[PDB]
Amino acid sequence: FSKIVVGNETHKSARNVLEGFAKDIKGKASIDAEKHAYSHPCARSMNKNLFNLEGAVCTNSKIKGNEEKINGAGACAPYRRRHICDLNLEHIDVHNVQNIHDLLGNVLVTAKYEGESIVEKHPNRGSSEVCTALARSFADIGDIIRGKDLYKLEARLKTIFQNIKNKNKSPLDKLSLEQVREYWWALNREDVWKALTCFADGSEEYFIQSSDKEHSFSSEYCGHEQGNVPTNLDYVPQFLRWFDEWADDFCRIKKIKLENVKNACRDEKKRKYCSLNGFDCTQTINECTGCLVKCNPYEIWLGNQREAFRKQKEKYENEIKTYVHDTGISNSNINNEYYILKNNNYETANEFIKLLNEGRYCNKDIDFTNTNEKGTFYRSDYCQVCPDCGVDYEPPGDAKNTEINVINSGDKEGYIFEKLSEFCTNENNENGKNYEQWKCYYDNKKNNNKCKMEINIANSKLKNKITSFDEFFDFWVRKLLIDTIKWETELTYCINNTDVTDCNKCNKNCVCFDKWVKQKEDEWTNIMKLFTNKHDIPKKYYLNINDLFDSFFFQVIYKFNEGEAKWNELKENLKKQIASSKANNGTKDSEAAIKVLFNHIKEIATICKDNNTNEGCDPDKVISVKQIAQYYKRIAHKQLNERGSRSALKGDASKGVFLPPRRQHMCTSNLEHLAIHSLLGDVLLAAKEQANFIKNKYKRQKASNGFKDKGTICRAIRYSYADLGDIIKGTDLWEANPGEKNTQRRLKTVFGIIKKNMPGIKDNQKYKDDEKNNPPYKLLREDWWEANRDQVWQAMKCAMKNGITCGSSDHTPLDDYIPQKLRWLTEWAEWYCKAQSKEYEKLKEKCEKCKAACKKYGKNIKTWEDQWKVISSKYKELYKQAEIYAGNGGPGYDKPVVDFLYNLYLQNGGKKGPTPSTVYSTPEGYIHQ
Repeated sequence: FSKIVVGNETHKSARNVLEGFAKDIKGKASIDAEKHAYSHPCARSMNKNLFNLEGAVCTNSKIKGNEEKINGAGACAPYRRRHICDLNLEHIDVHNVQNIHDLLGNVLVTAKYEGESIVEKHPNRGSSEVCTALARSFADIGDIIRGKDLYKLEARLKTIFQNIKNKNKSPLDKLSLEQVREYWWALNREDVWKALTCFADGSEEYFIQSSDKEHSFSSEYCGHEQGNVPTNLDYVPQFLRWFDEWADDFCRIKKIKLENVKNACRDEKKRKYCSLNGFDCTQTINECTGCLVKCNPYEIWLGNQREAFRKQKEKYENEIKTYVHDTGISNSNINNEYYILKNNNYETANEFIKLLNEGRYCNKDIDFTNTNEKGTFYRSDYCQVCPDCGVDYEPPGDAKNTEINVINSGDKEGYIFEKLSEFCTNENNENGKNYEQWKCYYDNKKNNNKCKMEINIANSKLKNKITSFDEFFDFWVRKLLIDTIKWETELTYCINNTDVTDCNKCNKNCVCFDKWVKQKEDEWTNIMKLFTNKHDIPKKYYLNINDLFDSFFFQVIYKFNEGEAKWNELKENLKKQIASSKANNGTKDSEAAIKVLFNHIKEIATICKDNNTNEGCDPDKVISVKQIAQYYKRIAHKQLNERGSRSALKGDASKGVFLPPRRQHMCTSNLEHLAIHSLLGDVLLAAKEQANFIKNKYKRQKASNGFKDKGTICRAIRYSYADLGDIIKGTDLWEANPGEKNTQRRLKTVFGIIKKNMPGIKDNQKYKDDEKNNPPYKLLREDWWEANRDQVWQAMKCAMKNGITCGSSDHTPLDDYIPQKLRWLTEWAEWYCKAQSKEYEKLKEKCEKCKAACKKYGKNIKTWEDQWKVISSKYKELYKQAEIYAGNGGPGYDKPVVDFLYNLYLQNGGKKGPTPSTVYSTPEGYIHQ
């Protein structure tokens, strides 16, 4: 080795300035810590190298210190952080670690293995890059140890340090726990460093760019044999270091991906001049698919990095306010060992970014302050549509001459929602910029098939466009595949449990998506109207293009390994159908592949909307019971994706305590009237019948004279739906009833049958608890419901479509997630209010005779109030149980009710304790909003 590589021609060198500034705090830390001088892991990433071309992780569930707020507080973790050989740290027990040397044993061992992993995986040497990575790792090791790591072990480590602190009070009795941890680290930095650098070439030296003229180098093997740690990064706040490491990954990856794109799109040799969408421009009038295959994930990757960058930039400013202005409390329960850089004028994110720009890999066409058009974020000049030049029709009589409505998403930038705009905003702008109206003169006897634009709303500056129908079709399909990926990819954020606060942005995005899906289904139908007269599409317009769909999209499925198993299921379903075509050139294969793609995208739109309902959006402040229900639903969704498969459990019916008065009249006779399919059939039947029963109960009470309150009927339908789901799940309150018992008897019978007969679930260890569940088959039934609950709701609203509508025209109520005891308390309170109102008016309508009526009134009201007192008492006890668990961190730190109330409590002001009374601390908590 002993070579000179990895560029780095210029200075500024943010790593080195931050590494240097830290020397003064290091010196301080060294002295005060001395005052107290007295006192396989890689298996998880064994096959992962450090330089894989992946973006940063901006996930709130993994990274601490990212406010659930919209558009800010980012601290996106680097690839390396995610792959640290820390399984041996996870296995640290409080019981086992007693001594300061026990901590060192575990840390030093981890450092030796981490060291080997980092150096062995690097195709480098001849540069400081390998030891730079070790220094970055060293600092994260210290952050983990010290409890300052943004990325249950932390609690164990704190417990261990508390035990050390408590066992050896002197001299540590003068210290906070944080000081004890910091000093332990400071005292042993050298041993940890030496362990980390054990695996190194002699030619490797840790290097600091103190200035463009002053160059400081460590001893042979990056200081392994040196009397000091050559690096001060551990002191550098993790947020700052992550921002710097992030820039190196961005710099490096962008350059690699960009070179791959350039080869894919343009080459003077052989006159290759490809467009963004996979077309050969200025060609003679196949190969350019490769341009599309690489531009698509490239643009997406840059968009994700753009967001990561911007969110971190905002966090920088927030950190500055916290420690630079330092007003009032200013988040005092933290130890950053002083911002310091305030006096080096790094109060402005832009000053910091200029410093950061000269990282290892951007140090030479990247400018991180260039937020203008065509900045580092903008996609290659090559990833654009060629404007009809590189280096311009007549109806066959009455032969299927039809005009199709076309929504053209266009090509501009990422963020499909904003791109669509108008379309997403409303139906009023369907005749807007993205609307195209095409008249396709398509014959099945002649090949003189052309499509013309009737109107241009985005093409108004262009000559009227006329194109061949087969190309038209190709374009339409090509865009559907591209748009599919972009919608699905961008909405991945919304699908995967977006905490509890970002409702308005996803609600708007999910609704646009579904409108878009319906629009595409209609476009598909309108295209098929030209061919369904025969159901034999001439080969020119049949497959040939849809066939080549696997030329792209499939070639990107493995790249976008974000959907994991779900994308594997899609690929398999489409693969089977396309394989049919490959084996047989013609056979209704095209239509089938498109139907598969639509069923997939429709399912996502349903899932998206259902996890972002209108009732879950915001109207200490009061948080609605519906917002917590949305939370539990998001959990159920995630659990199903991990446990089983929606495709495995979703059926198709075309193929197969004081009890509320509504429940007292619920139908269990649907059973008296593809095991999952047979079950779905029986359920949908019950759903429609009960909805019809309720309508009739209140049809007789629809005289529009004191009967104008639509809420009675809406609520009855929603409560019935929720109770039905609980029956299906098999988790209810109503026992000792033959109707209910027979229902549960058959329900446990069918699910056992489902487990044994149906595929996939036939043999999953995940589900091999049903025979020992309480109730039996609880797990499978809950997942079945999660998979089939929308179909059930749809049946009920269909039954009621010609009656009084119930809230929103779309989405499904979250009421099946709200625990039944809480649903019944709410219902009874409303029932009592109505019952009491009726007695009141009779009394007022009714001198001695009114006094007698008053006594009768009081008896009826009292009866209802006493029943209420009993249930409200139970509420209070379950609420207190939630406080009891919360005071110890929560459950494991009516129980589902308790679990529900626990999360509601915390959202409304309670705190996860190792008297914050709020709105839901009382049974009356639903009254004053």
